[PDB]
Formats: sequence, C-alpha cells, structure tokens
Amino acid sequence: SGAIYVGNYRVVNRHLATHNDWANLVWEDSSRDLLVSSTTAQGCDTIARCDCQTGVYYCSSRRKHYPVSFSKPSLIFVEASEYYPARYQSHLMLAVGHSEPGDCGGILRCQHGVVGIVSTGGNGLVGFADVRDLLWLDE
Ligand SMILES: NC(=O)[C@H]1CCCN(C(=O)Cc2ccnc(O)c2Br)C1
Ligand SMILES: [Zn+2]
Repeated sequence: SGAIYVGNYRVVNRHLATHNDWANLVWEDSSRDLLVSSTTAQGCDTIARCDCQTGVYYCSSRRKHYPVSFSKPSLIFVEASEYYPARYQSHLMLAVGHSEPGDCGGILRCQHGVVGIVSTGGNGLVGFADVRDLLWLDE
C-alpha cells in the first residue's frame, strides 16, 4: 500500500484504488496502473521533474529503504494477475530489488522529489510506475 499526496491530488496504484478514489476520480489509466483522485487537504509531497535513473525506494515487506538503478520509462510485458489480463504496462521502470505484492504504493524518490510508485515485482525485480511526465499534478 501507499500513495503520493501533491496539491489537491492523491496518486495511487489503479488496482488498489478505493470506492472513495473512484468517487473523486480526476484521471486513471489501466495501461499505467495509475489512478489520481481529488482531496480536500493540501498534500505533503513534491514531484521530481528530471531524467534521474538512480534513487531510493521504500520496501514495506522489509520495513526498509533501498538504493536502486532503474531503467527509463518503457512498455513492458506484465503477466496476468487477479487485477489485469496479460498486457503491456506503459511508463514502467525496472530495477533489481526486493518486492512482494503488498509492496505496491511504496515511493521511489531521487534528490529532486518523487519519481514514482512500486507497481510490479518478482524474482528479485521491482517495477515502478513513473509519474514525472504528469506535469498537471503541480497545478
Ligand atoms: N499489473 C501490475 O502492475 C501488478 C498488479 C498486481 C500484481 N502484480 C505484481 O507484479 C505483483 C507483485 C508486486 C511486487 N512484487 C511481486 O513479487 C509481485 Br508478484 C502486477
Ligand atoms: Zn531526479
């Protein structure tokens, strides 16, 4: 679990969005595993606007943060799950690191701010949904 709170927006994994997220929907994209909902309170986070390919992510299944080198956002095949059929997930960045299903929502940050959230994993890999291209989150 986990979310990004920026301005009057809450960014979560689309597959973990609640009834309240859907009732306050701003934007969603199944191909990216992202959903953004509106909030009444001002949020705590800053979004990175950069091309960093190193950062640190929070891994809830270890209660620890890990440094990672990750690939640039790209279209990656993701096997079928209870949430989605087998498909290509876009804007996804991979890195070597530990990740279990409940780790989705953990934040990846670089020195400039929030880069993305954990969205996939397995076999010593961790995948992050990028949010750096969503410029409207800042306005
Ligand atoms: N399609 C998706 O973005 C995910 C939806 C939930 C399922 N999914 C995963 O990758 C689940 C996952 C996450 C983290 N570490 C793991 O070892 C595993 Br398996 C795929
Ligand atoms: Zn950066």
